[PDB]
Amino acid sequence: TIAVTGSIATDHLMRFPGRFVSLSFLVDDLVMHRGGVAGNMAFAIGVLGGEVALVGAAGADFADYRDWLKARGVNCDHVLISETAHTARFTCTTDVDMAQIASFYPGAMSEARNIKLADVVSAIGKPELVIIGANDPEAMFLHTEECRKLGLAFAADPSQQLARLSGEEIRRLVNGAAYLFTNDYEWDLLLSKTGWSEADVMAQIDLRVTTLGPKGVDLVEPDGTTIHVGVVPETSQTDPTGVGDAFRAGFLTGRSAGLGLERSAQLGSLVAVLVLESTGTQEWQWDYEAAASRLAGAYGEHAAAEIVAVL
Amino acid sequence: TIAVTGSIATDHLMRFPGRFSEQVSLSFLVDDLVMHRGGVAGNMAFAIGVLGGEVALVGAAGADFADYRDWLKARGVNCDHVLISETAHTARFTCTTDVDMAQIASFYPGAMSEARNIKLADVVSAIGKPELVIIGANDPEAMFLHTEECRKLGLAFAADPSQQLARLSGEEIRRLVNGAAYLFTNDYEWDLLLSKTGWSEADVMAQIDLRVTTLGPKGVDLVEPDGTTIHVGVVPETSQTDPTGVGDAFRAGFLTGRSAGLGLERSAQLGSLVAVLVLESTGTQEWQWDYEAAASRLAGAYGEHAAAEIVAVL
Ligand SMILES: NC(=O)c1cn([C@@H]2O[C@H](CO)[C@@H](O)[C@H]2O)c2ncnc(N)c12
Ligand SMILES: NC(=O)c1cn([C@@H]2O[C@H](CO)[C@@H](O)[C@H]2O)c2ncnc(N)c12
Ligand code: NA
Ligand code: NA
Repeated sequence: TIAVTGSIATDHLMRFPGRFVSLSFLVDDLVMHRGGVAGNMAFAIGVLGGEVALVGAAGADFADYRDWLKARGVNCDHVLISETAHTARFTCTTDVDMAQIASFYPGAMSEARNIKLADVVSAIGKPELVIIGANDPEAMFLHTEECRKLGLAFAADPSQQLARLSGEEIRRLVNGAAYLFTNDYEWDLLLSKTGWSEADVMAQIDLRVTTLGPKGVDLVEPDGTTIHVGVVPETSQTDPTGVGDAFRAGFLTGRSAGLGLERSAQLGSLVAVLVLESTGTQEWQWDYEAAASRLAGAYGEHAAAEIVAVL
Repeated sequence: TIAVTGSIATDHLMRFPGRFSEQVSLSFLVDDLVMHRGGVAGNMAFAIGVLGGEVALVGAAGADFADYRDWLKARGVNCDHVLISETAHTARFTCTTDVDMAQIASFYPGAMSEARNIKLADVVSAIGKPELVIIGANDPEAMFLHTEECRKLGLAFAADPSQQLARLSGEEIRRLVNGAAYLFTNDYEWDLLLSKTGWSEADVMAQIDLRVTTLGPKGVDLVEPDGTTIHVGVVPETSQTDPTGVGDAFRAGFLTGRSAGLGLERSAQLGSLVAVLVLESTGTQEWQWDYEAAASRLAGAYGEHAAAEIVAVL
């Protein structure tokens, strides 16, 4: 079972038909969707048939979201429901170039620091992997300390909170990680803020995964072995929100089904492009045949057959 | 009766405890998020009603408007002529304000776009000819059609395009100005209006009865076509919090003063008071009217005579 920690949110997503003080953008689309990094990854892992538990804090409004997730197989037992605060809110405007200007209001997310992974362990067993996703900062640290304490394997996934964290806090999130997930800009920011070199980082983790936007993804091992996977090319780009989360979910679902690194990253790339081609982060659909087809088109029929075999 | 046309909205207002000046992929971690009644026509109707004026709100909202409607009617606002869309939701304004009161916002029109289906002749028939029609930021075609109708039916109007000025072409702007009893803008909007229209300052003043140009912390200018200029400094703030709706508040206070028979300077002084009260609250309609506090801050800024004269007509 994969335990996903991180934000649970409502995403308010708008489209500006232009290209990015007193800035006002006239937007021509406004939709509200289920969101949060842990929401998104738990949803995708559940849709692809993995065993997954969502671990984070939401508000009393979470009931409908809860049903949505449970219908896809997500265990939400260990979602903390705040007595007073509302579920976090992400407000984002995306332009023609897929550039984005956003605000994030934590709300109930800040109470995630009150969750003890020991309860989840006691309730479902030791997880195969804990994803330490963008969350209340103290929660991210405490979750990581607990994984180290209880000997749980974890993925450091501090994407959107990296800008908000100090160098020392980042360094405390990385050591011992089975995986480090970031995008290339975040990778450079992590090196800068931590002062670590590339080699210093790779000495502390089992694998670095660096997404590269349209240039795909690198999976880098501490001995320098590098797998580069190009994207599943898009046909109808619409909103980039949640593409990183989808990639991580697909990749980790593939790993949990026993696929190798390259095959797992190819599955991740497929889920990523499906989210890119949807507005909300959890609005994509899983279609076995469409999946087989686009995997084959990008990566070859053998790769596609192997991937769809484990789903 | 003052007829207020323009946007009706829900405002989603957030505070960034930083500076946008310091900043493709911008994310602001905000420490406040509140949802409030909004839209320029909503805001000006609300303020005019709170100050005791006769006012009708004329614009388009969604089926969710019922609570808002009650809110406005309890303050004296006639909402009979709000058009409720069968399908669209009330417009949504989403705004993040930084420490310096700078702002980054998105506006989703929704039902606002149906305002072009409103005919001021119906409102005239139902309440009589308005004393003044405020042509506030709205669906662009609605702004044009409302202005054409005011000219047709001989209604006195205020050109108040503010936030839509950036979205309108020069020709559309020129069509909104001619014949206006008032032109309201801020100083940046005034420069943009001259640029996009190509008009000179004199070309504009030849077509309107009065220019009102707000200047942020530098107060407001009221300029007549013969160059007569009244400068009114602000009521100085004590607790700056969110600038949303400060312009609407000033316009409401000023026009309520004019409707109560005050002169230009006294009306602008009342406007300045309502403006600072909104500056000092988060939502645009969250301010409170306190007779004594009003008298006091008017006197502090403008002198005891001005304050007594203003509070007399309220
Ligand atoms: N841009 C931000 O600051 C954030 C956006 N999200 C979520 O990240 C998801 C996309 O990965 C969206 O569904 C959002 O809810 C966040 N989650 C946690 N912390 C944050 N600072 C953000
Ligand atoms: N920034 C924008 O583009 C707009 C903001 N508002 C409203 O303007 C009010 C403040 O004057 C707020 O209550 C908003 O609902 C608007 N109303 C009409 N048109 C617009 N383009 C805007
Ligand atoms: Na998306
Ligand atoms: Na305000």
